[PDB]
Order: sequence, then C-alpha cells, then structure tokens
Amino acid sequence: ANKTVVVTTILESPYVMMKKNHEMLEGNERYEGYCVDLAAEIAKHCGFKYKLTIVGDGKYGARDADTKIWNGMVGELVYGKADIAIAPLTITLVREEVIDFSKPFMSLGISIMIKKGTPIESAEDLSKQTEIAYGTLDSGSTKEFFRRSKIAVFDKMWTYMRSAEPSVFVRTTAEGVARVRKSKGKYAYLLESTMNEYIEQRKPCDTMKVGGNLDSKGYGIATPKGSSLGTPVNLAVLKLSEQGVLDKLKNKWWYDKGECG
Amino acid sequence: ANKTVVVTTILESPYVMMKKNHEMLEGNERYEGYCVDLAAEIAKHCGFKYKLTIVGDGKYGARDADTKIWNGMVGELVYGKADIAIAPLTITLVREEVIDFSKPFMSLGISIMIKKGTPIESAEDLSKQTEIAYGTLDSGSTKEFFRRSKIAVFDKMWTYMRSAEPSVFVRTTAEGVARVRKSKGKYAYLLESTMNEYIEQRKPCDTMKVGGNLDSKGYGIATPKGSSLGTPVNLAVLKLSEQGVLDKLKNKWWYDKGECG
Ligand SMILES: CCNCc1cn(CC(=O)Nc2sc3c(c2C(N)=O)CCCC3)nc1C(F)(F)F
Ligand SMILES: N[C@@H](CCC(=O)O)C(=O)O
Ligand SMILES: N[C@@H](CCC(=O)O)C(=O)O
Repeated sequence: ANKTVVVTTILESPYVMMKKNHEMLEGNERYEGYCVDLAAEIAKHCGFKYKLTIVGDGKYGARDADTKIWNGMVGELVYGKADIAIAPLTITLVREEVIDFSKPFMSLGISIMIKKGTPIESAEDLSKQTEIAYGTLDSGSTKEFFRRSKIAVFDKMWTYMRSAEPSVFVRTTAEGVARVRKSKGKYAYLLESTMNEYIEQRKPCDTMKVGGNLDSKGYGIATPKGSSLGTPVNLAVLKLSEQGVLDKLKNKWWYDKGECG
Repeated sequence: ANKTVVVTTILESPYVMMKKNHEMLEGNERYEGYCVDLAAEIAKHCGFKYKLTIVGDGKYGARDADTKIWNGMVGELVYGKADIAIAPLTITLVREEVIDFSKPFMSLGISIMIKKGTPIESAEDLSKQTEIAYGTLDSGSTKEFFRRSKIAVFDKMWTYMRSAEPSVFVRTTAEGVARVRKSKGKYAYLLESTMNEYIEQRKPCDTMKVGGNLDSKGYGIATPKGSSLGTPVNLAVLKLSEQGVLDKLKNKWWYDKGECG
C-alpha cells in the first residue's frame, strides 16, 4: 500500500538550492532547482507523495576501502534511510552494483574550470606543468575516474594530485569554485561539464570551461536494488525526456539563469 | 547451461559494414565496424560465444498500429529469434516497455544533414520554407519523434513531412544520404548526429551537419525482457566505458576513418 517517498538529495546549484527565504518555509517549499522540479514531475507521473531531505554528510557516495561502508546519498539508499535519490548522481559501475539507476536524465563529461586568463587549454596542458595546481571533489565519481584511470595523461594527473601539498581536493563544488576564483589563476578545478557550464554564466563571471570533455556519462535517478519504484521511475524519465520536459527544465535553470550576457 | 548467443544487428556505417571481400569470409569475419568490435568486447566480458546475424527486413523496430506487430531488430528480440541486439538502437519509452536496454554506450541527438551550400542553419529554417524538401528514415525513432512531438516547430515539420509529395521518407540511411547528394540542395535529411558526423568525413565530402541537436538520447544494447543476459551485458557496458574502450572505438571508427582532411 502506497506511502510517502523519502527522497535523498544534495545542495548543488542549480539542481537543489535553498531559497533565500527558506527560514520562512516548510517542507519541500524550502528548496528550488532543476532536481526539485524533476522530483515534482516524477512524483506526478508515478502517482506518489514525497519528502525532500538533504543528505546529512553532504556527500555523493563512495565506499571506504577499509570498512566497506558507503557514505553520501548512495549510503542512504544502501542502508535504507531513503527510498530514491534525485540528484546529479553519476552512473558508475561500482554504484550500479549496489543501487538501481534509471536511464540518464542528463548527460555530462568531466571538464576543466579555470580562472579567466589561465594559460591552460586541456588536460594535457595541466599534466605537463607545475605552476598551476589542480584537483577534484572528495567522495565523487570524478576523483574515482582519475584514481582508477590507466590512460597515460590521467594516470599522470592522478599521481600528481594524490600527493600534492597542500591538498588539491575539496569537500564541496562551492569550495572548488571559490578556490579557482581566489587563487589568481594558480588553481584549476576538475568538475562535471553541467556544473561548469552553470557557474560560467553566474556572477562574477570570472571562470571558464576549457578543452573537450575527458569522458562521457550521465546522471540517473537511483533507487535501492530491487525497489518497486525502479520501473515506474525509469519510464517516467523516458516519457519526460520524450515530452520535451527535460529540455524545458535545462533551459529554465541554465540558460534563463545566465547573468553573464 | 551456457550456449551460443544469437546477436541481431543492422548494416549501418560505421557500426556494421560488410568487408569488401565478404564473399571470401565466413561467420562473424564477414563484418567489421564499431558494433562488431563492441560485440567482441561484450562477449569476452560476459564469457559467451556468439553469432552475428543481419536482421532480415533491414529495419530498426516499430510496432504496426493495426496488427500491433513489431518489425526490425526489436521484433527479432520480442518474438524470440535473437538473444541480444548490438546496434545503433535508440532507447525509447515504447521500446523500453517490450525490451530491456543496457545503459547507453553512445550518446546522440537528431540532427540535420544538408548538401554543402544549402541555405538552412536550423530546424526553424526548414519549417519556414518550402523549396527545400526534408524527411527521415522509415521504421525508426526519428520518424516517431516528429510524429509524436507537440512542440510547435517539430509539429509543423511533421505536418509537412507526412503529406509531402513525393514521399520524403526513405528506407535506409544510405538512401537518405544519396538523396541529399543527388538532389542539388533541394533535400535535407534528418538523422542521428553520430551517423551525420561519420558521413560528413567520408568522400565525396559534400554534406554537412548544421544547427544544434533537436533532442538528446542514447543507444543501448537490447535483450528480451527478463533475459539472464541483461545484467552482465549492462555491467560490461559500464566497465568498457570506464576502461576507456568505448572512446578508443569511437576514435577508431570515426576520427581514424576521416577522408575529408
Ligand atoms: C531519456 C533521456 N535521454 C537522455 C539520454 C542521454 N543518453 C546518452 C548518455 O547520457 N550518455 C551516456 S550515459 C552513460 C554512458 C554514456 C555514453 N557512453 O554515452 C556510459 C556509462 C553509463 C552512463 N542516453 C539517454 C537515454 F536516456 F535515452 F538513454
Ligand atoms: N556527480 C558526481 C559528483 C561530482 C564530481 O565528482 O565531480 C558524483 O555522483 O559523484
Ligand atoms: N537509431 C534509430 C534509427 C535511425 C533514425 O531513426 O534516425 C532507431 O533505433 O530507430
């Protein structure tokens, strides 16, 4: 019998953002963004009621090599704290084994963010020099991509990054963006193209995406392995895609939100 | 107990192509291309033996509105003639209901092919004029996209296309490409970006992709609903993606095959 779905998500612009007057608001009304709108459309199309909740540790999901314990939104699904994750959650082999993922609702690749005027055009450029530091988010698919890569240029990037001092790794996207902005061109941030493209068009308009994408992948809606929600959630994603709704929401939250001309 | 997998596919460059000396060859050796190489890697990674076979009717898959019968590669899976489809087979809602699809191994969008010098930059351009004819492949996801679209510009394109005389629809990609080349700029062909991008770089180098993509989707490996092959095939796709193998094969069959500079 039908009950209220607990949705795990993460504060990540423009996907889930606190409204500025959130202290004045209750429940799902506290939040706005692409994944908030998507949650509403999916809920509507699968006939369910839901509660948005921000993941407590503020992480996406990785497994600890010692304890084998999952953190982040992945751990919330794995250990039964949440029924579904609606977020910019990257589809990976390691995750697909422990949770179910819908077909992708958005595509992306790993990309490079620089302070405007930084003399770097590509990951090759980054790997061949030392003056400009570079790093990635902690507990995410981007860090794992570099850690497990056996491709020469990325292997070389990873060997640098893992022992660089001070740490090149950051805990949130906001913190990586802040570091690019405040490091006067001496730090480049490796992040997903979708996030990069949003920030590029936000004030103070001082960052830039450079070079091709390093890989090719997608975000999926994630459910615990074998949940009854998996099948209808997947069909809702395909239907919304085909109805043009996913493209409408991308325009709403990227193009319409552009503050840089 | 483990037996030889029947793989359904379609002749579509650069995915599956007859080797020029195919009369001299037997079995899987008759064929080359991206999907031939992918079939070999997936077979290797799931521990199975396989037989490549070209779909008899030469179609992708649509359901007849009268009889409700599926044709093409989709029908081969649905009616049990094949065990798996390894091809440029687009993930759609209607198909996902009757077959299982792996996560996407390649991304694409609907795009516009013109003879070089054709005064058309976009689907809006196409929809606002009459001198230049335009159409799509029969029995495919592109025709259905336009047929079912309620988006103004594509609705308008579809109303034209469905009653245009002579027919704007073609039976194979080769035939749509031939029509662009031989119609002196008076026909534009609507096809998937991946196919477009390949042809653009092939002699006689007289076509061109123009405008943004009309939509966003992917190709998946397809199995009959509930096949034991679904789960290991999906994990092989993610692993190959992550190992960089899918990117290596894209370069092999697109960039390395470029004859246009
Ligand atoms: C129904 C919404 N359609 C969006 C969509 C976008 N794609 C393609 C895509 O997002 N690309 C992905 S995602 C991804 C991979 C790849 C790839 N190699 O191209 C490899 C590893 C696993 C995750 N496909 C679709 C859709 F949903 F039709 F299938
Ligand atoms: N979307 C990523 C987080 C961002 C990143 O790693 O760059 C994940 O699911 O882990
Ligand atoms: N890949 C398409 C065929 C090509 C097209 O429709 O443009 C399909 O699966 O139907």
